[PDB]
Formats: sequence, C-alpha cells, structure tokens
Amino acid sequence: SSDPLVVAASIIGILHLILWILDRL
Amino acid sequence: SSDPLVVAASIIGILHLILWILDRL
Amino acid sequence: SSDPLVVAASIIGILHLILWILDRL
Amino acid sequence: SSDPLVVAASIIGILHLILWILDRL
Ligand SMILES: [Ca+2]
Ligand SMILES: [Ca+2]
Ligand SMILES: [Ca+2]
Ligand SMILES: [Ca+2]
Ligand SMILES: [Ca+2]
Ligand SMILES: [Cl-]
Repeated sequence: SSDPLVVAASIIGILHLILWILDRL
Repeated sequence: SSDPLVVAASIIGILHLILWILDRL
Repeated sequence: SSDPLVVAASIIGILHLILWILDRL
Repeated sequence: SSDPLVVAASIIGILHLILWILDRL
C-alpha cells in the first residue's frame, strides 16, 4: 500500500497519459 | 504509506501539472 | 512495498521515458 | 516505505525535471 497522496498522483499521471494519447489520435 | 522521497516526487509532479495548466490557460 | 496501482504507474512512466528517448535518438 | 521500483521511478522523474529546467535555463 501507498500514501493516499501517491495513489492520487499515480491516477492523475495515468489519466494525463491517456488524454494525451487520445488527443494525438 | 510511502517512502518520503516518493511522497515528495508525487507532490512535485502534481504541482508541475498545475503550473503547466495555469500557464496554458 | 506499494499499492499495485502505483507500481503499474511507475512502470508505465519509465517505459514512457524510454520510448521517448529512443524516438528522439 | 515503497517498492524499490517505485523509488527508482521517483528519482528518475525528479532528475528528468531538473535536467529539463537546466536545459531551458
Ligand atoms: Ca500520510
Ligand atoms: Ca508502503
Ligand atoms: Ca527510505
Ligand atoms: Ca489498494
Ligand atoms: Ca516488489
Ligand atoms: Cl509508494
């Protein structure tokens, strides 16, 4: 398990990547 | 909980994102 | 140890970096 | 504490940011 802040940061990072990909596609 | 280094990295990453957004807006 | 979500996010981030470098090279 | 993989990823991310800043400056 991780600090809740780190979990949130990881989810934001993933969604950032996905939104970038979809924008480019 | 997480390694203090990872917590710091996560906070830096978040603030990086926010500053980028505000710059673009 | 970390939340499985955070581990996945970290691996994705690393591979993102590597693919970017290889693209640029 | 965190998974060693996550710690490494966090350090890489930080150094990535620092190198980017120095390049821009
Ligand atoms: Ca905490
Ligand atoms: Ca932990
Ligand atoms: Ca430590
Ligand atoms: Ca969990
Ligand atoms: Ca492990
Ligand atoms: Cl963690």
